[PDB]
Amino acid sequence: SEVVVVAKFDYVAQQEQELDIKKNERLWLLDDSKSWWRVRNSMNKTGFVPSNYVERK
Amino acid sequence: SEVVVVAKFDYVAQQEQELDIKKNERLWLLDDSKSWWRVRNSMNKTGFVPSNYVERK
Repeated sequence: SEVVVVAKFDYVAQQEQELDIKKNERLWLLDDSKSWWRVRNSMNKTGFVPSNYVERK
Repeated sequence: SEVVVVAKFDYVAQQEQELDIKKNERLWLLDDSKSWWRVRNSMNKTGFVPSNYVERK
């Protein structure tokens, strides 16, 4: 992308869709305009949707 | 999960790790303290990391 971020802390991925990162590692942020929530639907699929497209019931 | 969220708008998934949602669809929010960013590392591996574990370089 056009946005580089730096890991503040290590992160151990907990799922296949997550990424292991080390403190001080530089990464591409794929679209700064997009924060995601991990959600599960009524057909038992888990994935990501933009946080601003959903709201807490 | 037990935290219910409701789609404010339709969202057509752009990637297989995202979900298609329709306005008014109800989902469960998993990791409800967690917002995610999609990042790509120096080995061109892509995945989600918690948005609070990275900052703008």
